[PDB]
Amino acid sequence: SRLAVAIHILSLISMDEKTSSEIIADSVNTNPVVVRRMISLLKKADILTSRAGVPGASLKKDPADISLLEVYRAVQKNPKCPVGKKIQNALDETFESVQRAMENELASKSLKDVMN
Amino acid sequence: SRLAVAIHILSLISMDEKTSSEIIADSVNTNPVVVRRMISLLKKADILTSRAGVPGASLKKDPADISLLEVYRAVQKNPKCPVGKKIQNALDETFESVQRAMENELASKSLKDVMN
Repeated sequence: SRLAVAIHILSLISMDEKTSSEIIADSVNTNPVVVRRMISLLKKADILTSRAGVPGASLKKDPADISLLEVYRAVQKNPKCPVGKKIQNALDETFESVQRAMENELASKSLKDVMN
Repeated sequence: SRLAVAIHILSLISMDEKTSSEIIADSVNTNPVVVRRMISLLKKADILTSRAGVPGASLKKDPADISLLEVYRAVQKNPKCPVGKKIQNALDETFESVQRAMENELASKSLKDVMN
């Protein structure tokens, strides 16, 4: 999951130590292209602000105001018979109920919530 | 997801028409190895009983007594720094909260619930 990697990244950025992306990948023990990518997305989602002429970036807001769900989206990625299709629709909506559930927890926790 | 495929399969079996696995794959428009596999698992999970000398199989219980979660399980499949690991643990448990959530909806619906 990219969520986890996005979380480690954000955690370290929490400390706000002008930590470069490289160091983060090292510290996170992950490829630094992934890290930079994750970081462009997070910024694209305005979760992270950057201040060129300064390595890395930093939280646009406070960790207590950053939901995991909020993080998720930012890094978020037969049959033919008529009967089959029908059922398909049933299925389709259920997966939306479970989906909303998944999504509802992620909105319950905060970045701060994990950092402890 | 194998859950969906497992659901289509169970739905048709609902009708209990001595439907062979082949026909099911046809009807479901999926490979018949997958179907048979899914069907061995479902039986292994005693969701489906079989009566050799009869194509296909059938529900061991009533559709209203078959939770999707119940179906799910049957077909259910760095860092080095000390800080990283810590966070890992935080993450680990959260994913268990979301997980339980996912799992809690699947237990709310029934096979019958989708068949309508």
